[PDB]
Amino acid sequence: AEEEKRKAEEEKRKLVLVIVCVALLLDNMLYMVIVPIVPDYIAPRYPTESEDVKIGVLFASKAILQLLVNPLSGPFIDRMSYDVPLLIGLGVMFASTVLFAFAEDYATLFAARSLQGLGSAFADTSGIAMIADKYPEEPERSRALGVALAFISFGSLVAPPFGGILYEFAGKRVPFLVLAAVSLFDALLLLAVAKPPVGTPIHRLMLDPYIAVVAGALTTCNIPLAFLEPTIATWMKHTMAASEWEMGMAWLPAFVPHVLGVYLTVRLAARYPHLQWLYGALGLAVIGASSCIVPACRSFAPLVVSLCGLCFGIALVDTALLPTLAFLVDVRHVSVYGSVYAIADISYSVAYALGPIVAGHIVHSLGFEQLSLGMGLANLLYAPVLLLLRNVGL
Ligand SMILES: CCS(=O)(=O)c1cccnc1-c1nc2cc(C(F)(F)F)cnc2n1C
Repeated sequence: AEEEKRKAEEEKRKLVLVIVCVALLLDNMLYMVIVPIVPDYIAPRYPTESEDVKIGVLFASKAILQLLVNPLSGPFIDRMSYDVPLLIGLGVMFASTVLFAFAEDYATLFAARSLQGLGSAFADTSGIAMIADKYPEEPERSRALGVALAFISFGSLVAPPFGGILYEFAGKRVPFLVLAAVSLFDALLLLAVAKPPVGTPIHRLMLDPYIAVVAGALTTCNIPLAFLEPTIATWMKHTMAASEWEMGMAWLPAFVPHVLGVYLTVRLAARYPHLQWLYGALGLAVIGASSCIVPACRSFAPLVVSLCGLCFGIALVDTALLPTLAFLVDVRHVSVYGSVYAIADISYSVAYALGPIVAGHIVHSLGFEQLSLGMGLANLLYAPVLLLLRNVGL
């Protein structure tokens, strides 16, 4: 009897995990392959440039619009379900992707990136929130958030070089239309599978110092990849004259230590459940080590190992603090997971919204090693700030 319904429920819950993680994979593929495509119109590819604030405000339009939406879309995920705002996010992401494949101007690209911001808020917060919801127990919550962040890192690291070599071979019409078709197939498959209490407000999560220090951790761990992603792809030619094939391929061996860091902290959170603050702090420590060591890496292979240490550190901090964030709102607040991952994406959003607007300007004014040592100083001075979470078992 009951074994059949239980294995069917675990089957459908694993299917929802796979469909949500593939949704996050394809969505981050969108956000990180439109970046080498945008400067080619407005007048072996590598994503970013460092010039033209008018284009940089387009690159940060996604992050500033999710920064403006998900404080209002946090309680939207709390009031309604998770599957309906995930469908709203994937629907506006389909509309965004066919708006990329539809036109080529500045205003339409700005509108498509803004719709990617709206879909980032809705779809990304709903996806991470229902991965936290459908895995209430802690060693499966950490492992499912690990698979989530592993496919997020897949779509954000190994997807931009192949998206670039599809833009150089096929173009922009056919790849974005078929990727929007695969995204609508994923959304309709989650409609076929999923079939879609009072909640705490978003103000009261900021008054919780534990949620506030995890939000500061996510801001300060995202801020090195925030300021270094529009910047390294012009520091290459200034430093060591990196080839264009070895240009956007620099984040491509940074996925393997990301998934090794994810696996390492899933192991060290299933073995040590109430010691995730130490792996968040150690993640921030190796973040500050990598950001301190990047301008010392004047050859290509040490730059690759420094950026893979950077993705290793963001993997440790994200996979050791996003289960801590849901566990923390579970044991200290009501057990609704939308607002607290809206706070997580607020941290993500303020990082990637201050990145492409003023990052290139403060590199052109101060320098590159000054910015890198500033962020490494921030992370070496913020890794002993995660010590406040030592009483999460108490
Ligand atoms: C090194 C981390 S990464 O995955 O490889 C990555 C690489 C390049 C650009 N961005 C990301 C990236 N980091 C995220 C963290 C979160 C969350 F806060 F939820 F943990 C959500 N989305 C993320 N994305 C898309």
